[PDB]
Parts: sequence; C-alpha cells; structure tokens
Amino acid sequence: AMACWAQSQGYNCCNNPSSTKVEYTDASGQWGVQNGQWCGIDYSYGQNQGNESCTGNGSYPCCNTCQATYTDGDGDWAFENGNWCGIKNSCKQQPQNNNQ
Repeated sequence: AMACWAQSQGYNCCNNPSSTKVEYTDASGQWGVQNGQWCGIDYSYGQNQGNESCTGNGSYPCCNTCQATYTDGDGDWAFENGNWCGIKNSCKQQPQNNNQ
C-alpha cells in the first residue's frame, strides 16, 4: 500500500485512491486532499489482490479477467464482454504482501 507516482516528486500517497476526490489535475497527474493530506490518486500504488477494486474505474467498467492485453498510464487493461474494461486489482500479483 505504497507506490504512488506523486511520492517520486516528494508528495505522499492517498489511501483508498479508488475513492479519492481529485480537485486537481494537470500534466503531473491527479491530486486530491484525503484525510486532510495532499496525495496523488494512484489506483495501483501497490495494493492487495484481495479484489478491493479494479482498473478502468475512471471511465469504463471492470473486466474481471487477469489478461491485460494492453497497459496504459492508469495500469493494465483488457477487453471482455465486448467492452474495454480494466484489469482487476486482484489480477496483478498473487503474493499480495502475504509472503509464505
């Protein structure tokens, strides 16, 4: 739960980026104030694969398949049910933190 692109510059990650209010947006990315703290909106800043959210939630619907035929600046992406959906947050890494 710490892989935001905003930190690369100095800022901090915004917890629950899949439900953060982005009152700012430019050529640097999406930013918003969460819990009273500045932080970029990274839906894929290194979360769990438990399936808490999915990709493409900023425009299209979820896919549900772990086959990302294409990846963009917002993560991975797939095409199922005849619709451009985003790869699930679970379809990224099995060993999500839990190291056997």
